[PDB]
Amino acid sequence: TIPHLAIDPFSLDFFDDPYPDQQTLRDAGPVVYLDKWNVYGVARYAEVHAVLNDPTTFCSSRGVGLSDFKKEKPWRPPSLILEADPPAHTRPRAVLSKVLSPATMKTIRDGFAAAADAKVDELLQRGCIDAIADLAEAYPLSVFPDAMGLKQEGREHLLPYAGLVFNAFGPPNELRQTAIERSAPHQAYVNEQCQRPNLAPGGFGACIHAFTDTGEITPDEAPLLVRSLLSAGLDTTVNGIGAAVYCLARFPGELQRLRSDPTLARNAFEEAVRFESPVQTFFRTTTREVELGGAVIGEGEKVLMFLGSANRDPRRWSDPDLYDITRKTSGHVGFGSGVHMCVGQLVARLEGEVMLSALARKVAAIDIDGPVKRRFNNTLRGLESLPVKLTPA
Ligand code: HEM
Ligand SMILES: CC(=O)Cc1ccc(C(=O)O)cc1
Ligand SMILES: [Cl-]
Repeated sequence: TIPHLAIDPFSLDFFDDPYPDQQTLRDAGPVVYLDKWNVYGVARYAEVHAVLNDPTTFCSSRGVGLSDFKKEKPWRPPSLILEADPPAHTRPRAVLSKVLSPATMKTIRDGFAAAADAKVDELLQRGCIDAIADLAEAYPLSVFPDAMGLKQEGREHLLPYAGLVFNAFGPPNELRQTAIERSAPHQAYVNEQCQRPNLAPGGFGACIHAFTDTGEITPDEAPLLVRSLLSAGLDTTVNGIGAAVYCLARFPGELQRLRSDPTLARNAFEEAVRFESPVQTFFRTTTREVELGGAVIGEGEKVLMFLGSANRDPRRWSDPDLYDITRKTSGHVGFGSGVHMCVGQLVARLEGEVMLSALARKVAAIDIDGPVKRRFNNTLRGLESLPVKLTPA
């Protein structure tokens, strides 16, 4: 009753061009079985959204990667928010929610916007730059580590650690084994920076520790919550901003609409999140026998959600393969959905908005003028190099 497919969603060929395989995954049925990894898969919007909003059946406490925490030991201590279910998830979620709250955005916006405007002006003086190294990575590195309150020493470990984190959600393929092997130096740095003495007062890290006074988290939980932000707060925005620039480079008509109305910056970034879905997939584990799309899934089964496929499902989106900065993007699952929806989504959107604002006001054209190279990761979709020429407005 359930179609069995041999597609490896974590193969380089899949990363290189996943859209044909994603349609095959959607059209095969509402629920598929991937024989390559012995997991169930859902690629349509309806089922993906349903699974995300059914946390008591499709839990996260057994890991959101392929590995089942009930069967294998996690490569690192489990995340207190991402890899937990209610009610354990609730209070740590509230702390991060308050640390990264709307009120908090008010304190960082001006600095974040200034850094974006300055970076775009700097890149315009160069002309031909790498939109990844010089923009997608440079800007987040210039604002987020400081917003966390991190020291200068050791920041070179931040992106390597993130790449490891997101590769480790995948199956035990070469990408994951290479990332976990000899990762101790990255882990030692991050875990050290998670301790209260190493976080500058006023930053996200210190603010997390400050919440230990309230009873919402204990002092020994605060380092693991800081670890969450250090795991998810940087690499995500790199591929998010990189996706937006990549879209603007490929759709000149949409860059021109953005130029004509810079207030579309925020929704231009949101559409890029839908269009590219920098976070491609996550797993859930069934806590009981459950019927999904006419298929009966047993207990303790892994279920792979194709967030990117769901964001391009023609059953839900008109012209899903078109970048449209005025699209009504509400309902896309690029940030998740339900109790686990991205708690850092205001930080991501703030970075994306202010960078696209800067481009909208300062740049007239973005032309790809060099070899484009894709960056392969079991969970993240993004580019390794994006040579572009920036024409000043
Ligand atoms: C474009 C940028 C980003 C994207 C596309 C993204 C995507 C996501 C997604 C899809 C989830 C759901 C995970 C799941 O359902 O298992 C999630 C959760 C989470 N994200 Fe984001 N994220 C981004 C940026 C950030 C930032 C900037 C931060 C922190 C500063 C962050 C921190 C977190 C945390 C802590 C969670 C766990 C939430 C929970 O389990 O309740 N992310 N993110
Ligand atoms: C896209 C994204 O943020 C996924 C993610 C979320 C939380 C954590 C964590 O360490 O708690 C790690 C990864
Ligand atoms: Cl770690």
